[PDB]
Amino acid sequence: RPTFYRQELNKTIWEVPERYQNLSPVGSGAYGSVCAAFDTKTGHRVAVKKLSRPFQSIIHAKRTYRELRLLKHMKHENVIGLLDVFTPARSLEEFNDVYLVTHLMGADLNNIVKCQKLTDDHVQFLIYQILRGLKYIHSADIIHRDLKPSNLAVNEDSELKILDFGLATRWYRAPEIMLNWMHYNQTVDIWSVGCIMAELLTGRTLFPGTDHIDQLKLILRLVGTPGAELLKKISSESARNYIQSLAQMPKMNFANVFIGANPLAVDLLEKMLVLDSDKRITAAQALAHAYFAQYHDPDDEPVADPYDQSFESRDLLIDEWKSLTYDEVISFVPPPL
Repeated sequence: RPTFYRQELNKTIWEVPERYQNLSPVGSGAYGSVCAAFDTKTGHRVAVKKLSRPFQSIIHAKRTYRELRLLKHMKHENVIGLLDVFTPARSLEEFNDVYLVTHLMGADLNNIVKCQKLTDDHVQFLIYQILRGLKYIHSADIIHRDLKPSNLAVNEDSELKILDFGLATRWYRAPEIMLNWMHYNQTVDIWSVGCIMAELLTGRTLFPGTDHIDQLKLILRLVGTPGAELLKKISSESARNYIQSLAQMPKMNFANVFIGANPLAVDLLEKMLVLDSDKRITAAQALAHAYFAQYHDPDDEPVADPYDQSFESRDLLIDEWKSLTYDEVISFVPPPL
């Protein structure tokens, strides 16, 4: 249906619907190159990403499909959504290029945290929105695994969206995935949320480790060494023995570490930053914590539709991966705006 027009930007052809005007490069990452544009239909500024060599191998073809499937599925106020996806190809035989369109995201959360204490009311609202987003994501059996301030967009009204899905810094990474304990669940992302919240409250990174070793030491300084209960849940003897080497450390009183902070905030942090992922608070549980009393509404914290991930275990040829992606592109329907 739409008319396409072609132009040179950077060192390649961009061929996009005429609704998108005034394209100008903003950057280019490992996966794709990104242009800002003006959408004349909706009247918004947008980001147009052209994927790089999406079907170069089976690894990359499966990656393209995986990401497109997830981006299409995610429909929630606190999670990046897909405005449009298109190809200039008029058939599968001519299919090569894939373009993703999203809202032009403003500053990330680091920009807001200029090494200063945010007000408690500000922290409440930001952390509420992250957890609300995570509840949705986790309900689709997805784990982020690399949640950090730079993966969080915030606009002028303090409205927050989670930018990536985890398809530089280890400061926010849960220890059970650092140390390869093979004892983890979705609460790996909750650890990250705890690190982010603490930083927002103090203005300082909670565990600024210089390397893997120093990271662990800093963590155990605050939360204490693992108890026998957790030791026997860790599978590998290497990880088990490595923990048994380090000397015993008491769990610290968080109220002394976060002096002056809302006592409800301290209590939530204590539930977030525990080593045993079987005892770590989940997103749904954290939303019901008294800290978020003013924001919490169970009927306005939705879960995702069931998410079919059976493709992960299939072994297909490269043309099949490309064919499946093509299907997802041409059958795309914009969200009801």
